[PDB]
Amino acid sequence: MRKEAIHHRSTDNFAYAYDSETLHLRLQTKKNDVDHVELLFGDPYEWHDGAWQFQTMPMRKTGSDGLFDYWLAEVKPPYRRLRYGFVLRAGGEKLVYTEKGFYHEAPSDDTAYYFCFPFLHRVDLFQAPDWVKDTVWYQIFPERFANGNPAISPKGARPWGSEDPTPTSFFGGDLQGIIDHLDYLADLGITGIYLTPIFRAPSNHKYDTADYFEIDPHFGDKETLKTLVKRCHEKGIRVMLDAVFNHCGYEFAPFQDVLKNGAASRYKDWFHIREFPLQTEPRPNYDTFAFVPHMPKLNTAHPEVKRYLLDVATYWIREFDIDGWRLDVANEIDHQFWREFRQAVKALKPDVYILGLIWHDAMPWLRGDQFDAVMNYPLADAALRFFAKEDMSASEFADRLMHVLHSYPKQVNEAAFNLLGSHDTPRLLTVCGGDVRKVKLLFLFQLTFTGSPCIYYGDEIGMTGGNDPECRKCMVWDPEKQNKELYEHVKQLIALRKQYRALRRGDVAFLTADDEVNHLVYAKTDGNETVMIIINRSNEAAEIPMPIDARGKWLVNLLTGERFAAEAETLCVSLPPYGFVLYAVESW
Amino acid sequence: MRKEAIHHRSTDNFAYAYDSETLHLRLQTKKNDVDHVELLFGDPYEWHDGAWQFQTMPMRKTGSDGLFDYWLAEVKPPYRRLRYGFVLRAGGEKLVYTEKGFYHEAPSDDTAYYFCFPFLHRVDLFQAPDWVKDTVWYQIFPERFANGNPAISPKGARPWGSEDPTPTSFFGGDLQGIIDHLDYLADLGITGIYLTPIFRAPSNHKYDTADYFEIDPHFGDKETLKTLVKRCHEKGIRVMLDAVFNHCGYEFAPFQDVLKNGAASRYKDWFHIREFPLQTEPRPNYDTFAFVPHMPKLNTAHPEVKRYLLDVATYWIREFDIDGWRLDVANEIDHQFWREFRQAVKALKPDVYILGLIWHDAMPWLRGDQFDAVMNYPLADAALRFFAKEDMSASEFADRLMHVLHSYPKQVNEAAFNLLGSHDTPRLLTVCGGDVRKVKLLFLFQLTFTGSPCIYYGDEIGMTGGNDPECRKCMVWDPEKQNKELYEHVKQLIALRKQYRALRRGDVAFLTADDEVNHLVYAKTDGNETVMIIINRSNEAAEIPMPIDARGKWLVNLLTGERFAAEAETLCVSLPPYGFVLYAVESW
Ligand SMILES: OC[C@H]1O[C@@H]2O[C@H]3[C@H](O)[C@@H](O)[C@@H](O[C@H]4[C@H](O)[C@@H](O)[C@@H](O[C@H]5[C@H](O)[C@@H](O)[C@@H](O[C@H]6[C@H](O)[C@@H](O)[C@@H](O[C@H]7[C@H](O)[C@@H](O)[C@@H](O[C@H]8[C@H](O)[C@@H](O)[C@@H](O[C@H]1[C@H](O)[C@H]2O)O[C@@H]8CO)O[C@@H]7CO)O[C@@H]6CO)O[C@@H]5CO)O[C@@H]4CO)O[C@@H]3CO
Ligand SMILES: OC[C@H]1O[C@@H]2O[C@H]3[C@H](O)[C@@H](O)[C@@H](O[C@H]4[C@H](O)[C@@H](O)[C@@H](O[C@H]5[C@H](O)[C@@H](O)[C@@H](O[C@H]6[C@H](O)[C@@H](O)[C@@H](O[C@H]7[C@H](O)[C@@H](O)[C@@H](O[C@H]8[C@H](O)[C@@H](O)[C@@H](O[C@H]1[C@H](O)[C@H]2O)O[C@@H]8CO)O[C@@H]7CO)O[C@@H]6CO)O[C@@H]5CO)O[C@@H]4CO)O[C@@H]3CO
Repeated sequence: MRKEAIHHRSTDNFAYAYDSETLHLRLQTKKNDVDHVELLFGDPYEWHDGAWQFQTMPMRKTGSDGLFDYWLAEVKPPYRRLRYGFVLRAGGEKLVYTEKGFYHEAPSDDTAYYFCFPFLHRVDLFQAPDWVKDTVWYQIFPERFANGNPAISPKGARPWGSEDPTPTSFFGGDLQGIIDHLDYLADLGITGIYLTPIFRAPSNHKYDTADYFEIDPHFGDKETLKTLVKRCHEKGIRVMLDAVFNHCGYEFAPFQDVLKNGAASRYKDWFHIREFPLQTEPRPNYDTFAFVPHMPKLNTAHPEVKRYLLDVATYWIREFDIDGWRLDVANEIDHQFWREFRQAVKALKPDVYILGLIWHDAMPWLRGDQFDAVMNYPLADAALRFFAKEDMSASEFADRLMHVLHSYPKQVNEAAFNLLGSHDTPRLLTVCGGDVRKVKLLFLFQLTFTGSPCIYYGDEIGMTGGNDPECRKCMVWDPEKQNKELYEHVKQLIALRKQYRALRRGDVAFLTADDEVNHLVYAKTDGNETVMIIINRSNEAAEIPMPIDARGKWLVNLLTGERFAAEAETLCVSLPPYGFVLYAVESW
Repeated sequence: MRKEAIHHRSTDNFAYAYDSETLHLRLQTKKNDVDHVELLFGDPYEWHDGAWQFQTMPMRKTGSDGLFDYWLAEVKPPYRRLRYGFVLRAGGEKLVYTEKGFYHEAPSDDTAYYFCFPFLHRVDLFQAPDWVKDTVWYQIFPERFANGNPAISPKGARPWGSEDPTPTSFFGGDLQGIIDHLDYLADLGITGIYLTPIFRAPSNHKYDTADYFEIDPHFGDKETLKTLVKRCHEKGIRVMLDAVFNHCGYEFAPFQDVLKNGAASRYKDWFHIREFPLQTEPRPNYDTFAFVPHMPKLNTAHPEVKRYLLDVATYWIREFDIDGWRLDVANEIDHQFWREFRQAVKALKPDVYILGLIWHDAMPWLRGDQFDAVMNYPLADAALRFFAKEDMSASEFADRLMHVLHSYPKQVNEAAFNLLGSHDTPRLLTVCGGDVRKVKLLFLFQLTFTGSPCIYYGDEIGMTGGNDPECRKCMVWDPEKQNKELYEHVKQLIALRKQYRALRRGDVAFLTADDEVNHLVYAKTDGNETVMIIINRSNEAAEIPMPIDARGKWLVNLLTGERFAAEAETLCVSLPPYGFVLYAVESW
């Protein structure tokens, strides 16, 4: 029984509080290295006969990547506090893993041997807005969406052409447009929209922001905005704006003032500047986004900058009653700042969803003191890799997913922002090579996977385009020109997720086979509710055997409707090329 | 090459900023499973040819416990950002470890694959006061040290037998006393006293706290303290106090109130009470320390308490200028409180040492937003295990030591509070079975290890006594009944640590052999200063071999002065049973 692979710490994804009463303890072991494993536990002060009184329940296997197996244990400390150790019987061997080491028998003279989860506090608890767990997001890069009132800038008219429209010049979008095609959304079934930056700024993309307190005229005015939110909410649609706090635009008052005066400027400390005769020759002598001079890094550490932002952050939550902030390049800001940020925001509107943009691992932020969630990129990479480019197998895929899933605490996932693409990556279609078939499978997986899914304005009606700035083509409002089949597909799937909690709140369970390198089958569960998903990611007709739960009564096809009685041990499911099917199991 | 054992995550002890411009990256791998390992790094936005421009430097093995070896990479990231990966070689096998997985060749099409340490913000940087690293702590339990002005309570005056007195009832210790024996301390060499709780409370010990704003009379008064404090500083001695916040006393005003009113009392929320007919029958129906009725837990979540306690914390820092708070049962309070706590305090007096009392793994609190350090109880467990009880071998010791050490970020250990005993643990001497020899070995080890050591009043003159309240015998001031040899021993060892930088803030390195069970040989290094310690943990004269570095010119005995030319491969050192020797290796 290899020990180099047995691991647990009482922190982050291994030990945490799920709710204000239940603790979650995850243990890591090698793949099939250990048969069973029990959670040995008890309240830290429950002593008797000079020996620590303790009881022991058993942990279940909740999945495994390509190396480890993961064990979960759900427990409620009688007296809000607990000490704990692990007991793993693998074959004839029997170990007891403790913070102090491995012992052939459970020490009982002292608690010191065991890991400890002090007090389960409700305040330290991690709780993200319960609603995002049920919404379906739709991102709409304002500029290229719909032209309502022509309070637009002077240049190019809708659809430059069939291919390649878009260099780095405007088409004239605007908030009004969104308000107008607001019926479209409500029909597609979405419940939340996320607008990319919209504050007074020089580009078609509002990231090189100029004034955070003013909405870009080319988009609208306070009136226009509060109306968009009114209509939205009115229909049950939430709104999340884009918070660009890591850096500011070149036209930002204070930064401009820094050149007007140099070392003199009353705003030097608002940025990070080394050399003062600001020269951008080889490259900026001050910290800028990547190396983009026209985008200097703010100084979230400075006292003022902090209050400038903090006010902004709250300004819109109070002035327009928005529903959340997409924090841009969030990972490049001091956690302290985010701590104050969350406090300011959450003190005004608890329900404000605080989504951050972090590409890599985000444990450091999702401790419950900073972000509500983060863009689940590691997931996207996988989905595309599997369905689009067909690089990894179904198991490799299943593995990569199990792995990420287990690197955060349970609830951290339930609020994750799962997207497949955005305004920075190649349109979902083109990445599939125009094989809509694939695109539908991507939507399926994503719309039938717990988290908080988001759709990029063009993808549902089959919009094609390469990388930036191609993914940003003007939304197609020509009935004839948009793929209604893809649209109906997403529509029904969205409404499907809408009435099958399992699909949006349950846990995944891959019944993977290291043999069916192209057959992927997983099931979502929530109490009684169980939905089975089968996918033949093959270019040939396949026959995939599906495990029918013994306890099943009925078996319904969420697509076809046909509802037949389950009966055999298994159900060989026949599917066409790149085909799929959703089955809802029963109980009686 | 076992992958189940390799591990790293960008966070905690694995990836942290050491200082303003330095990052430490640790890699975990199986013991001896890997020959070499190179840190593959580079800036996130550094590009050319569409290929990410990254470079490589090699990591050094910083030691290993029982199951893993450990690697450290000290990198100075320019522009402060970094995306990085590891490259571990072996018997021809060459693997590339990235957050995204294992590859036989470092990917270069996109940084997404690599681990990431975003920005190296200064404000999030962990910085515990600096002096604590350069001090040795003497801890005194007020009620049993020295008796000055007898404003003492009415009870037994001084001892009876050599170990008889002490049941759970007074003797007359008081602050004046501490003052009247400074010379003793000043002479011993200690430079910081940490004294048990001294606030109005009806108990020989003062955790039963009844008023956090008044010095229990029996010890003295406001004026007395200002003196102790005024004088200590004068002598170069710092003062730390015991903050008892996890719970209050039974005679605590606010709790008293709640006793006669219950559902009424303005203070109903100040604590934790389920059923309101407040009863201490089979056991409290309200949250209390362990199950100690007269010690109810506080609500550090409640707005008033928080303001109350935060003021207490600040009070004794303004009015008496103390240098450090000892936070008792700290692990049972919600981190948020410890964050506000740290701010209030540090804001008033940066040098305030905020030491928490956490037994188990204290990572969650050592992120830099809460405690400055914690009681190194894991290392105390090892020491005793090895020297006194003599269970584990020199290897098992050297391992546990490497394990606890590698589980925190370097600068966290530097400020760790290294104690060997308290008023809760049995006296070394008795734990050594009365073998003063072992004892001196403990002191030797303790005063040779990096951290901030703390001697327990009495242990220097070799007092005796087992568990509570044995370890609380009145202090022996009779020159006749106090081991002058031990005192004089600890004294020159302290004076040694004070003059050999390596001994106090350097790195440890065990050269112990696996077949060795009684010979402990280790070196403390810091720059060109190198101190070698040889310990014969055997009741029998021994000959231990000690390697000498090539460059070594001299080799000086620290407690003999004897100095001799290096010139040799090894130096067989002969020691008497339970012997020890400190060598300073001068080298041109
Ligand atoms: O304010 C409370 C307390 O806080 C501090 O104590 C901390 C200490 O600094 C840490 O080192 C640590 O201790 C852990 C301990 O070392 C472990 O061994 C384990 O302890 C278990 C015991 O081994 C086990 O035997 C049993 O304990 C039973 C006792 O044996 C039994 O006698 C009785 O307990 C009575 C005490 O013995 C008695 O002294 C008295 O306690 C009061 C103290 O005398 C007084 O100084 C003060 O305590 C401080 C302490 O000084 C700080 O250093 O308040 C005490 C409260 O009255 O009365 C007790 C009456 O019940 O019953 C116990 C079973 O309940 O069980 C323990 C289980 O914990 O784990 C320890 C936890 O880490 O942590 C402590 C804070 O917990
Ligand atoms: O003004 C600059 C920029 O502003 C806007 O950009 C913002 C963007 O819209 C936001 O979404 C966010 O960006 C975050 C993004 O959401 C995350 O997904 C992520 O990005 C990672 C990349 O996805 C990943 O591929 C890798 O990227 C590396 C590339 O692979 C590598 O080829 C190279 O990049 C070069 C580009 O390929 C090249 O085209 C060129 O890029 C320029 C754009 O074409 C140009 O339009 C403009 O960008 C605007 C953008 O359009 C606005 O919407 O300037 C770009 C720079 O010249 O040059 C690149 C070399 O610099 O290098 C990258 C890595 O350096 O890793 C990344 C990081 O994980 O994180 C994004 C935040 O980092 O914020 C931006 C900025 O506000």
